[PDB]
Amino acid sequence: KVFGRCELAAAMKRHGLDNYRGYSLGNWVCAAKFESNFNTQATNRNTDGSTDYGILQINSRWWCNDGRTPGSRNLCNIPCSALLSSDITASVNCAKKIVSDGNGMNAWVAWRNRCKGTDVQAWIRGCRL
Ligand SMILES: [Cl-]
Ligand SMILES: [Cl-]
Ligand SMILES: [Cl-]
Ligand SMILES: [Cl-]
Ligand code: NA
Ligand SMILES: [Pt+2]
Repeated sequence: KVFGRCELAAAMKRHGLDNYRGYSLGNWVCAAKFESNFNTQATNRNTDGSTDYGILQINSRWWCNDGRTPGSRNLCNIPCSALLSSDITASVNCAKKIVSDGNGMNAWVAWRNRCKGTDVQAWIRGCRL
């Protein structure tokens, strides 16, 4: 599923991401934009052989099991394929764990490079939330 910008903000709100660990909804929308372009099916291989999965590009190196990332952890206790569902619950639950782990949203390289410090409110501008 390819979300619309306000559709995704509403889904993230509904699953309690809005202001989670102090990050406004627009941070999370912006991160999704630049990670996945709002596409729940997005997958990208990393140079280290890990893969990033879903709307938030959660990495098999630490967070989900894909059975092909040697030496990796599965700290969200889920198959990476659960992170590609049209329903964002699993991605949200896992993102909550990631963002709680000490480095906040900087874990998302696209957030750090393209969202951090910008007018992230623009991302939920005009949305009926
Ligand atoms: Cl915001
Ligand atoms: Cl593995
Ligand atoms: Cl959803
Ligand atoms: Cl923080
Ligand atoms: Na893994
Ligand atoms: Pt939820």
